[PDB]
Amino acid sequence: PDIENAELTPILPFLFLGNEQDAQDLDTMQRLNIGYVINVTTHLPLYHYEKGLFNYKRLPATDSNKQNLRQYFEEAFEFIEEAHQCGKGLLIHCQAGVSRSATIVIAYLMKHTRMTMTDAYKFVKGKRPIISPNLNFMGQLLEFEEDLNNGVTPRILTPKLMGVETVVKEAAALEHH
Ligand SMILES: [Cl-]
Repeated sequence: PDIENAELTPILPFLFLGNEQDAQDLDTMQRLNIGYVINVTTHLPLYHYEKGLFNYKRLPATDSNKQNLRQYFEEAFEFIEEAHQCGKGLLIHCQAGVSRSATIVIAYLMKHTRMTMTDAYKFVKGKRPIISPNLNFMGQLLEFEEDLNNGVTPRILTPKLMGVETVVKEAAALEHH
C-alpha cells in the first residue's frame, strides 16, 4: 500500500508502465490510445480480453528470485515495436508494476537506446519512483547489458523509432542523472 496505488507511468509517448489497476482502467487505456498490452504475470487475467479491443501478450512470470525474464525480452521487444510501428500505445504491467514490468522496460530502453543499465534504471525510476526490480532480475539485466556491449545480442539502433523531440527529452533527462 502507501505510495503504491501510483498512476500509470508514461515511459515513452507510446509506452506506459503500470499495475493491475491500470490494466483494468479501460477509460484511461482508450484515452491514451492503447492498442497493446503485455501482462507479466501467470495468474492475473488479460483484463478486457473478451471485449476484443486490444492485442495481448503474456510473459508468464513470477517475481521469484529464480524466474528467468531474459527469455522474454526479445518477444516483449517485438510486441512493443509492433505497437510503435503503428501509432498504437502499449501498456505493460504486472501486479504492482514494481519489479517484473520495470525490468522489461529497463531492458527495452537498453536494447533500443544504447543507454546504460543504470541510466535506464534511473530514467524509469525518475518517472515511477516505486520501481524496484529484484536482485535476481538485476543480475539478468547486468548480464544483458554485458551481452549488448559484447554484441552477442543484436542491439537494434534503428531510427525507426523516436522523433527528435523525444530523443531530446530523453537526453536532457539523463543529463539530470
Ligand atoms: Cl510485481
